[PDB]
Amino acid sequence: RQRFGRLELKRISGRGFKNDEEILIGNGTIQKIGIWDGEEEFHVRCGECRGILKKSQMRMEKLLINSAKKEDMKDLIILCMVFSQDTRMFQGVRGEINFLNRAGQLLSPMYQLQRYFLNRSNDLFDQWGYEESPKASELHGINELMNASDYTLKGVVVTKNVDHHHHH
Repeated sequence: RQRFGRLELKRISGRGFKNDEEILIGNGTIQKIGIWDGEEEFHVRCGECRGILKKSQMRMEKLLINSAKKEDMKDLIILCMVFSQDTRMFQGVRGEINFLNRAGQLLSPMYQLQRYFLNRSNDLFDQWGYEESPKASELHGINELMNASDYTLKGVVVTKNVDHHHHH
């Protein structure tokens, strides 16, 4: 298990291997970041929102989450985008990411990005792209407002809250 801010992750599959890399991000600066390599899958959680994340090097491939309070859905999605180190996420930054922690030090790059995008999600979602929603019965698409929609944030899908076995 591990934590990335409010995000909690449990490995489902794959191996965790990290290499330091220099990354030119969207504001024209170079950041030194431990980049994860390899296909990995995780159980993910933020508040009451849970999901499954599938990713590879600097690429969020698929994110399946459940319906929950909208603030927890949105934070889960953003944190997963940042945690996945997706290239679209790096390209979304504008101006300086020079936030200080409570000790007067600069946050490290991954935490700069977490802080930047949690509070400026439209910069992320605009670079992320939208695709047609899935039309597999159990899944629906989700838009920037965390509403069910005919289009969806690319690679993101949501399960419906259904009483499958008629428990009531």
